[PDB]
This record gives sequence, C-alpha cells and structure tokens, in this order.
Amino acid sequence: GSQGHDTVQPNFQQDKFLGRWYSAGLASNSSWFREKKAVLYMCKTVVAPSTEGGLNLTSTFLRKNQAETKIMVLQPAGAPGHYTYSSPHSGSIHSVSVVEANYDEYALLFSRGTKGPGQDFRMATLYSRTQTLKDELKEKFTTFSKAQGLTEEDIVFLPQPDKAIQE
Repeated sequence: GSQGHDTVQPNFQQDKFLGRWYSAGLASNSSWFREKKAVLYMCKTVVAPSTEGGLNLTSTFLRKNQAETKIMVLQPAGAPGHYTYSSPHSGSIHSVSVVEANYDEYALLFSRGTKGPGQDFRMATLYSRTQTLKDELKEKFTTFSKAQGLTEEDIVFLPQPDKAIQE
C-alpha cells in the first residue's frame, strides 16, 4: 500500500558516487546543536574503501576560518547501503543506511540512533551536488522527513564549498 522513502535504495553502487561530495541537508531534532551550528562549516565528506573490507569516510569541515579533518568509518552491514557505526560491546550504538540518490548526485542517507537502553533517535543525512544549495534535495529530504512527522524543528543544512585553496 502506502509506504516508502524510509526503505533503502535496492542495488546501489558507491563507485558511481565515489570521490568528494558537498553537504547541504541534515535532519536532527537535537537541542544543544544551535551551540555548534552557529559556526557550521562546509561538510566535505569523502567516500573510499576501508581496510579489511569496509568503507573509510573522511570528513572535512571547510569554513572561512580553516578546515578540520574528521574520521568516519563505515563497515558494510550486509546490503549495499546498510552499515553499523557501533563501538562498545553492549549498548550505546547507532546505524545508518542509504535512502536514494539523483542518478549520480545529491546523496540521501537515513540514520537511526539509539545509544543506551533506547533513546530512539531519527537523524537524516543529505549531500549536495551543485555550486550552491539544491532545492530538489532540500525538498525531498525535508518533505520525506516532515511528511513522516517532522518539520523545520529537525532540519540543518551545511554551508557551501569553502577555502578554494589547500595548505
């Protein structure tokens, strides 16, 4: 019947979206995020294969000030676009999956956080693919999130490309 979006895009190939990708779409209720978004930097995530047999995601925040390199590893869970970002040995964990992409641009992922007994977190990840922000993704990401019970209270977009040069 009526259902979709939340599901994962069947048959996905990261090799088609490999390389550097700009960000500009994220949905998370949060509470103290404002204290961090106040200085939101350009999210430049890099996808690549990790050791053993997983994915090595290198995050880099580019702003007018400087750049910060973060480390994010995505280990394949089983289906093309389903991984586990756990860490402990019993509890306090979270996972993320792939929603859908626009042929070869604007990546949309779904996050299901639940660290501890059960917090029940629902965050969304959306990547950009233009000079500026893309409404198509702004709409599809927010509409899917808001249509399923949400709104501006759960939306945060990252700045556009930063620092052209690189030291």
